[PDB]
Amino acid sequence: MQIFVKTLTQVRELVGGKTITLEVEPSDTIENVKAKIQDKEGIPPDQQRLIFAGKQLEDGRTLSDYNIQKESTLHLVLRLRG
Repeated sequence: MQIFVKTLTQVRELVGGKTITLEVEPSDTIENVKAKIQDKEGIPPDQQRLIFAGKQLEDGRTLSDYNIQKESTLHLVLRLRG
């Protein structure tokens, strides 16, 4: 099962960038997914937030809990911890 991850349109419109493809499973947690993004892009999961269908995803839940299926697109955004 592959899913797509990209930044917001307005971010891409200004600075560009690519859509990342992740090899995932239905039972993968959101923290699993952020780690795969970390492995790919080096971005710390603590500063990552994922969005599907407008709503924020929480770490303990699985992809199947949010009905994220094959070829779904998630949006990735920054969250600074301070």
